[PDB]
Amino acid sequence: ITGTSTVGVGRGVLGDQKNINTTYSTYYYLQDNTRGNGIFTYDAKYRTTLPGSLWADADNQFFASYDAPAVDAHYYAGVTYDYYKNVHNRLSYDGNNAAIRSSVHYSQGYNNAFWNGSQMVYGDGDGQTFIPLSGGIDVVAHELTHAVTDYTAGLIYQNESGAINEAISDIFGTLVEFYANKNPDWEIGEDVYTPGISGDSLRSMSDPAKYGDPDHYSKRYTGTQDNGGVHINSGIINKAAYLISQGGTHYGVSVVGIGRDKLGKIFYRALTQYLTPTSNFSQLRAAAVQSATDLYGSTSQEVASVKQAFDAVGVK
Ligand SMILES: CC(C)[C@H](Cc1cn(Cc2ccc(C(=O)O)cc2)nn1)C(=O)N[C@@H](CCCCN)C(=O)O
Ligand SMILES: [Ca+2]
Ligand SMILES: [Ca+2]
Ligand SMILES: [Ca+2]
Ligand SMILES: [Ca+2]
Ligand SMILES: [Zn+2]
Repeated sequence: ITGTSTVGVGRGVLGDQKNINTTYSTYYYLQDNTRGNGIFTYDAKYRTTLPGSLWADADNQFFASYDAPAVDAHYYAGVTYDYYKNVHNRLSYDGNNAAIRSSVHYSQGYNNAFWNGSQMVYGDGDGQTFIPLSGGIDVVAHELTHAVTDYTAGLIYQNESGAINEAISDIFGTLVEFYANKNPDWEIGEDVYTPGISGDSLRSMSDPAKYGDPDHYSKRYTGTQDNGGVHINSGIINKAAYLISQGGTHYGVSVVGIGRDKLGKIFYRALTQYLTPTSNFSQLRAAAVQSATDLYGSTSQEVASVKQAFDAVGVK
């Protein structure tokens, strides 16, 4: 909508207060004009038609409980925008400042979130399994990273390329969480999963096995569920990425960690310059090696740590 840029205030899902960029034109809309061609958050109103109505509020204060998922969806899209711009020099998900749109209050008691090819969608959770999923910055960045991948490598959402697609989203979801630096970890979705159970999550990058995900190529799922297990076999890549950053010994294979930022530079480059829609695991290894090479030199620790990590998860 056409109107004047302003700043609203409200509370997110976890009860935290934050300012949000809005647009005024009779009502205050969740439209952020300070980032690229804009960040727009919508109300799906418990239904599934998308995107719904551009979020509208009479007084620019968003402290209702109904407001919280939109507050966080909107704010964390902005944070994720900032990560990609400041850290990888990338403008929005298409690299050309595409408008970022999100809808919240999708369906009823919907325990999930997703990128539908054109926008982010967030359920409110059933309240026991999940709380509104936009309360999770790793979730928000996971979903926007799916748009990044779709505009770059275009990894097909099936089998090994689909597992890579997933890992990429968990990896930058996590790097963005660290970036915001609020209770960061290598777990996914912990902030909005099972409010009544502390310490769990949907997936663990540091120890995928925690939730039954493989942490080695010899443990890969080869059935047809989950698109050929894209959320399952992603643990093999998540584990490699964790090792590259943090280091460790895994099934007897030692990795020297090079830290999060270099992990991020290497995988961003692999994603945007080498990976293709049908890249498999072994191809990912060669892309990451070439990326590390480009960035740090063939003889680097960096290159050597990337090899160690993939050796440790059995990917040659
Ligand atoms: C953290 C978050 C990003 C997420 C987690 C997620 C949510 N669900 C549903 C779900 C529902 C109930 C339980 C339970 O323990 O009772 C667990 C999981 N399964 N996985 C997830 O990974 N969602 C998918 C959804 C889009 C997938 C496209 N097919 C994705 O973004 O890849
Ligand atoms: Ca209000
Ligand atoms: Ca966290
Ligand atoms: Ca996390
Ligand atoms: Ca929990
Ligand atoms: Zn995903």
